[PDB]
Amino acid sequence: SVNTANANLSINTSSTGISIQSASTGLTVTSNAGNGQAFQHDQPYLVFRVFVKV
Amino acid sequence: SVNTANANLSINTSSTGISIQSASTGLTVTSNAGNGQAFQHDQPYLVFRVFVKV
Repeated sequence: SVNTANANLSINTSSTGISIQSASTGLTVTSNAGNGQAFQHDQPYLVFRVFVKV
Repeated sequence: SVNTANANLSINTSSTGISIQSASTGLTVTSNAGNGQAFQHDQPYLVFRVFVKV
């Protein structure tokens, strides 16, 4: 009878060569930035008085 | 006695089944864009002469 035995085997390392495709963040628009509140402006003025003739 | 020998062995290729987890681009705000200064504006404008009665 041929007695049982096992071949002495060992594997060596290798690099999978994995690769990554190109993707996108998917961002389509930034958030808003602005209130648009009422803004005060006055032209160069001088104050007078007005009298109606009677 | 049986003379030594080596088994006929071959390793088949296999994909590693790698998956890429989710991530964010990491940025939160853009850069300052506007430039603040004053510009000139005047309403519809006509000149007169002012005489004070003395």
